Amino acid sequence: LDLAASFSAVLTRIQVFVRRLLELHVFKLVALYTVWVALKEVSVMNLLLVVLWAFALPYPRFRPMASCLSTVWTCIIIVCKMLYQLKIVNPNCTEPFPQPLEINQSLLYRGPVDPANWFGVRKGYPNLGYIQNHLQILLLLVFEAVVYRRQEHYRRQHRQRLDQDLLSCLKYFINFFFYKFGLEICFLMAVNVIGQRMNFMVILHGCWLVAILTRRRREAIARLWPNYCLFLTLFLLYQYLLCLGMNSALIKWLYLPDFFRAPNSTNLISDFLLLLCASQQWQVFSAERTEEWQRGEPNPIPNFIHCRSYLDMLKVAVFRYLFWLVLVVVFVAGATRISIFGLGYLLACFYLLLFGTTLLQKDTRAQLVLWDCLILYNVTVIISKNMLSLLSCVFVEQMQSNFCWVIQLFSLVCTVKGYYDPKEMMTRDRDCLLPVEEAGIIWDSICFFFLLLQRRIFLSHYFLHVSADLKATALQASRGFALYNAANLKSINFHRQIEEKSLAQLK
Ligand SMILES: CCCCCCCCCCCCCCCCCC(=O)OC[C@H](COP(=O)(O)OC[C@H](N)C(=O)O)OC(=O)CCCCCCCCCCCCCCCCC
Ligand SMILES: CCCCCCCCCCCCCCCCC[C@@H](O)O[C@H](CO[C@H](O)CCCCCCCCCCCCCCC)COP(=O)(O)OCC[N+](C)(C)C
Repeated sequence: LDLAASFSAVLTRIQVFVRRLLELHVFKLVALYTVWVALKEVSVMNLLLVVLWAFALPYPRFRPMASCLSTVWTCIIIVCKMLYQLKIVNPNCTEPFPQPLEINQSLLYRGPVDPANWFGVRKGYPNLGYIQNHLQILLLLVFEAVVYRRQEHYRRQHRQRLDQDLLSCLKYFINFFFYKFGLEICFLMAVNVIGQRMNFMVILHGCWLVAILTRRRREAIARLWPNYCLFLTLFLLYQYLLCLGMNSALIKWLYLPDFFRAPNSTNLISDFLLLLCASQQWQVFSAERTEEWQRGEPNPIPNFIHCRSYLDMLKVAVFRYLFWLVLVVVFVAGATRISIFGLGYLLACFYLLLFGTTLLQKDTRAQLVLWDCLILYNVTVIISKNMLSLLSCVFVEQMQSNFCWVIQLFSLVCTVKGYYDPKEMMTRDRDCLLPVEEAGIIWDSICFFFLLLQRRIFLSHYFLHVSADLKATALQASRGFALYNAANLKSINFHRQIEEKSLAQLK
């Protein structure tokens, strides 16, 4: 029974660790699922719930009452939906003759609505699965309460060690992965929403992201973070209100409310994720975890290169052999997407490949200057692609069959589903050969991720010791040459002796 006892002990340890996982994620799941349902089913009640949650995430003091109100509102919604499911209600559609004009199925005119249009209409056909979503939300809230109660019961009843082993470093990252990486993660979330939407709203996001980048010292970020969080929550609320209540495609492009085409609300969830990260990062950014906190001698562990441990080998791989991987990724991103923006990628890759050694020899100042130049170019191309996404709506009307070179040059094509689709235009041959697989964003984003990671490496002391090693190698090269000459001389003497002996034997 010793094996059974060991399994029971492992299960108890896993359960003890869990409560900790539930504290960070339980909150993330409750904020995320309600917003997902609210965007899935637009409603006035959903709008109120979303607004309350949106305010709750950036500010902690509003969390208690918001959590209290969540279950009340969800119970109210469930009860009122079951009440209106009895269909005891028993309830102008004037089509235009010839300002917005359309011919296909709409919602104002071409369909009968039992309320007016400005409020979401709820009717339960199945009457069982049509109210399941709110029930699931209530169940999740109950689970969260149960978790808190269990924690209360366990309250009443019942880093410097990183470098020794790889498992210790793994534990440290699991504990504080977000502590030192939150800023980069929220930057990546911003580019994620920008790539996903390709609307006018994400143009606003990108302009604000460049404003964040240009103040690259972290104290300016400290000054400007609360304003960004307030802007983000107000913007999300505004977008939800706009969703609830001239070519058709162009109208779609700008985020606006049209009965015939309604801007997708599923995409918004991605924007919400960005706010969550920013809000979470902000509390950490403010908190610093100061209650934990977990050139003579600023480098306690200079000797990664020697490699006495497994973690040392992984460390040297990260701090020494990742710059060239960055260069390879830059080249791949430039070459795979044949638009004229990867030509800049190719040129940058060539120059960096040629001068990487002397760049590493340089002090951090010029290195970060050039690296910031590269990152700025990358974000510029991503913003330019999102801006030229406007040439996806007023595209068929003009660009096709005229100014074809323009489209081939900048690789104009739509990648979002909120338009017609790729791989259909080629059916008609308008003598333009639309590049369908060409335009994309994932490679630019991944290059952005690698650039930020390398920039972080440059700031770290570890690179500084590696640079010292590079200086030493640059000094040695001449001695290496002389040793090579000595080896060649020894070999040639050996061969001469063997040949002479053979000739003597022949004689
Ligand atoms: C099926 C699909 C699978 C897909 C898998 C994908 C896997 C992706 C993995 C991505 C890993 C990315 C690792 C990034 C590590 C960044 C390290 C880094 O930036 O360190 C730098 C920082 C420096 O400290 P600071 O507090 O900033 O210093 C104060 C500052 N300088 C000041 O003056 O104010 O912080 C530090 O110095 C901390 C140093 C930590 C060293 C940790 C080394 C980790 C090595 C990881 C190796 C991974 C190997 C994986 C092998 C897999 C094989 C199958
Ligand atoms: C290598 C940069 C890659 C990203 C940007 C360009 C990508 C394509 C072209 C790549 C050419 C690389 C070879 C040219 C390198 C010149 C040397 C480089 O180090 O210049 C440094 C920095 O020069 C700049 O990086 C010039 C970069 C040229 C391209 C800038 C592109 C920026 C984004 C917008 C592009 C818009 C194109 C047009 C759109 C309509 C200056 O060195 P240093 O004297 O030690 O530092 C001075 C710091 N000061 C100024 C504060 C005193």
